[PDB]
Amino acid sequence: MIVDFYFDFLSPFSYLANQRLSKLAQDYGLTIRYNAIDLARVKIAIGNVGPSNRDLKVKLDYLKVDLQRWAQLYGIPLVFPANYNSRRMNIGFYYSGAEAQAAAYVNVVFNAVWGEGIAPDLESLPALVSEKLGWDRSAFEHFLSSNAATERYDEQTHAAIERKVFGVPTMFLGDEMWWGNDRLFMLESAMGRLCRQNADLSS
Amino acid sequence: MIVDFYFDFLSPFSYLANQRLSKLAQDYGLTIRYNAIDLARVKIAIGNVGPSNRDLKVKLDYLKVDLQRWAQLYGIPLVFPANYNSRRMNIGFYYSGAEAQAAAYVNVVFNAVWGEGIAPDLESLPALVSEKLGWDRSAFEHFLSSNAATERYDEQTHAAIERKVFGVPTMFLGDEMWWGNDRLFMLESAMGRLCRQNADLSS
Ligand SMILES: N[C@@H](CCC(=O)N[C@@H](CS)C(=O)NCC(=O)O)C(=O)O
Ligand SMILES: N[C@@H](CCC(=O)N[C@@H](CS)C(=O)NCC(=O)O)C(=O)O
Ligand SMILES: O=C(O)C(=O)/C=C\c1ccccc1O
Ligand SMILES: O=C(O)C(=O)/C=C\c1ccccc1O
Repeated sequence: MIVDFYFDFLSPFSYLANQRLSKLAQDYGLTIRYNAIDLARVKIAIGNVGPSNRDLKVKLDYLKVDLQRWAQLYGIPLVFPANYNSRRMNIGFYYSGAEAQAAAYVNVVFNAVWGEGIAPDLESLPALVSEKLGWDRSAFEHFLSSNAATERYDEQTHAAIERKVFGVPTMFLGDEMWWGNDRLFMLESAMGRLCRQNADLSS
Repeated sequence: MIVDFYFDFLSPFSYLANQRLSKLAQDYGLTIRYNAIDLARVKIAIGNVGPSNRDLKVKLDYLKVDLQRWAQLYGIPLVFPANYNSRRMNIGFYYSGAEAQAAAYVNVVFNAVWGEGIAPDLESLPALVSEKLGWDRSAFEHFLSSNAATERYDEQTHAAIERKVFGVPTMFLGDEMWWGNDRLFMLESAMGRLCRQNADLSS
């Protein structure tokens, strides 16, 4: 069974969605196709150009409580990094090869940025992540600055916009799209239905 | 047990939150304090001045699916009215006296506007609602245009802004605030905890 998952490492809701999806992948063997995209570009594309939630103090005060609530529900830490400069790490996703390595990348970077609150533009973060994944630090850093890497990122963000993605985390299963970690229960129900039909418990 | 509920009849998420809260009120006798407020004013107050979700076609296309999903979950119709001009009906809430009459007003107006898709500024809607509630149509319509009615509305919206309400539906229980029909599960859990402690099942 395949879910397409769209995220931007600047998003704490994406951090939560990624933890929950990864546990479905590990516990139930669900297949996730990962897509790192530019939330900024996708917003601009649909004309969503007002102030961001991050720039609206009263709303941000609440969302920080909401985020701690879900973190507690999921039994994980959630710590705000010093900035939302996620471009380099988003691009770095496209170095990953196989499913297992793409998932490991996404989990290591999310845990570093939103689990530990490490700035996503920290200059040593590519090396720290390379060590964890057993990658060649220098090859990885060279990839991060390559024209091809930015092209791959641009391509995927474009494909997301074509698919009517307007925010993150967004998940597709078949023709159904859900936006939000708080919609994963709907994805989980859709998944159960498809499991039952494929088991002939349901027509 | 008392929940403060903040809503604007223009909000379909508020329509959903109201259906779920009303069923808690009827099934479990939870006490709801209702507050009709001006979502527009509360947004402006916190600097949330970009385009609204209603003006962003790609996002609105998705939210209409989200809204049908929840409507199906709750076993209720949800039909978009022709406009979001909720001021008159919001003001009309402050005609209501007791809890039972305030709840009946809110349920009748929500069901008319978002259950049936009746324009909230329809000129005959005050009379239709008056008939349903056994009110004096003319007294009700006179109240709707009164300076006092607008003052009461302005007062409550102000009190909401002071309480750091930035959107609707918003629910408070004690010092905890949740925004969204999709957060009522958290309110329900908080409510269960308080029931258990008061039953001495939990410290
Ligand atoms: N209710 C959410 C909201 C997710 C959300 O606010 N995502 C942000 C990025 S973290 C977003 O896509 N903003 C774009 C928008 O609001 O249209 C959930 O619980 O995940
Ligand atoms: N995730 C929500 C969202 C509720 C929502 O989008 N509310 C609108 C009015 S219907 C709002 O308060 N907008 C203000 C904002 O986004 O800050 C829920 O499921 O109820
Ligand atoms: O770029 C954005 O639009 C944005 O607000 C992302 C950051 C965010 C969203 C929601 C809650 C907290 C937070 O930092
Ligand atoms: O006034 C607003 O800000 C607004 O978008 C309210 C309307 C709304 C919100 C979310 C989904 C559909 C919808 O009509």
